[PDB]
Amino acid sequence: GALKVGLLLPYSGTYAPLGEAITRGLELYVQSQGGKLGGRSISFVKVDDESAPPKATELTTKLIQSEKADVLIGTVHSGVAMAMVKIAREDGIPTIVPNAGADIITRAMCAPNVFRTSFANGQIGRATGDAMIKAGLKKAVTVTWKYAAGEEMVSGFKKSFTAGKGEVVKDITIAFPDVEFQSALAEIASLKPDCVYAFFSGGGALKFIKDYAAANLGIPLWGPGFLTDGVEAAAGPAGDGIKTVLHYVSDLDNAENQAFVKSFEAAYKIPPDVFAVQGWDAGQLLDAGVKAVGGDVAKRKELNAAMAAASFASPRGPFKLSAAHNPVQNFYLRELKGGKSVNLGLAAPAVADEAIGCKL
Repeated sequence: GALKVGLLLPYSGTYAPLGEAITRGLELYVQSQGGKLGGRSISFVKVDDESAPPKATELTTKLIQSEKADVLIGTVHSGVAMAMVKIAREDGIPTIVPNAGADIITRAMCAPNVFRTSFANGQIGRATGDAMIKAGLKKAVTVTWKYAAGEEMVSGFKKSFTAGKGEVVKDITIAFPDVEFQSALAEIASLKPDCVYAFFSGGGALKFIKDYAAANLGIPLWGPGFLTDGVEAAAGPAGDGIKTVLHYVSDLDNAENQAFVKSFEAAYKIPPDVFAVQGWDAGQLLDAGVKAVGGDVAKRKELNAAMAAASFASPRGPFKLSAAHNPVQNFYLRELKGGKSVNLGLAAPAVADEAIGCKL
């Protein structure tokens, strides 16, 4: 029969476009392989997590127990993902996290069956802060949503910004997923920083970019690249000049990216963003696992071990995992210019997240 791949993703709410992009990346990859992974037909069982941590346990249990998924792929929101991984790590089902950056997933919750194709929150925050110090910035205000991902990406940023002798004069938070930003912008003006570090993503990021530009602050905006990915065209001139750090830029010139961008644009009529890349690579990682067991997914231990050792070309570059199963990959400095992010050069080379707490 078909291999049942459970997809726990946001198909509604604020992160619906990210769930859509990840699903597109994964489906496009399966199509690129003639509709199979490791010889097996694929059936996607798509469960909407609503980016709602209170539902995460029950939805994960539905996928593992009631739907009898063979593989679990999810999710976007770090709070949902940490609850999902808490169950999945005890069950043993092969599990791939295609976005959620929660630090714990490849730290204390690391497990032989849990893999990530995206990033860790603290690591990307650190890379962004270090790029800002290298740029000569000294006095930051941070603004983000009040949940794990925002807290962790701000924490990483603050560590590298303050190690570089910068000062963070205020951390402003907004309830998730509220998009009333004007009072935060007035506070930012009053604090007179030399930069702002922001984490938002999806339509909330678009609104933030628009509102920030309309405030006429004369202060440069920075963030992890989630702040701009997927919203570049709609942001228009308000986006121009925003600086970000991310593990993907659409202009990367390698063969895998060129073919992927062409295939994705032909299918969906927009460029792929980082979320689509992360879904595509979840497909490549699963393919590696299923091929190594000749399609026999009953061989879970062997399938998971093969994924741990996998390496393949990603649209990013060479893909490989650390011992804790997080990607080891470049982070690029980018600027939004002309309705797309362009590569300004390498911000961080490919180094393994410290993985403190990951035992075995």
